[PDB]
Amino acid sequence: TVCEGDAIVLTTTTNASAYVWSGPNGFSSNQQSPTVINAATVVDSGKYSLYVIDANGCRSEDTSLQVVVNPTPTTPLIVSNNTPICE
Amino acid sequence: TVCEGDAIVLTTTTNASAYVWSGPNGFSSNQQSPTVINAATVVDSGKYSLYVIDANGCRSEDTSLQVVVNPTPTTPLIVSNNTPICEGSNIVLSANAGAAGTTYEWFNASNVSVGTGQTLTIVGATVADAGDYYVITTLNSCSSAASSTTTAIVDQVPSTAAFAGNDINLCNSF
Repeated sequence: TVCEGDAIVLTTTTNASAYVWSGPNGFSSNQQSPTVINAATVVDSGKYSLYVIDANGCRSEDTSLQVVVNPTPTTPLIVSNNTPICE
Repeated sequence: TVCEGDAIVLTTTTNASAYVWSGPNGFSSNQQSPTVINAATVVDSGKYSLYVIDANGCRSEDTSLQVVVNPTPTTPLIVSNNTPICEGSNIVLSANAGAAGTTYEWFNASNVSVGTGQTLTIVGATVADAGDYYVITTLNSCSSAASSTTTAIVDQVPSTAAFAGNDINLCNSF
């Protein structure tokens, strides 16, 4: 779970002959450590998945990670300004 | 259905050996979750389709999604500016007519609503009603950029009384 504008990092720790990653915004990678989304936005929310190809070419089961990106609040306005006052 | 400038997200939920997506602006993808159109425009309107290739290479039937992008209204103009008024008078500002169905909302200098319609009337206006006004044009849940800012002028009745000097009395002079 990250705030909008922060980075989304999805990497794995196991060894593989190949990795296969897939996600919500067309995210795709084949490396132990995929390119990081440096300034994530709300479209990056969702389910990401990864399965590992071993040394002899076999494909283990699908696992997953859920990513949540919290939207930036809007810029506030100061509306009331009871400013012209005496000490 | 989205407003122009918003994002179009077309993803599926089923598993596949491959996906095939196609759409109106040359849109194409083979992933469960295609790259999102982050700021869609009117050319993105239309019929999008997707069919799924299974594990053994067979192709299921075509299904579809209709996407509608509502255009941004034009930036409104303030045309009439009955602004040079004395306190107690009404301020009358009026926006140019837009597309049929256009909703007009007026905003104060402080960015708060002051009323709706092509013509904004502030009745019994006072000095606090003087200053910046702008117009927002709304259509089909889309809103355009604010109009050029105009200003109301509310004059105060001054406290100074008229006063002439004393009488002039002349001998043989015009």
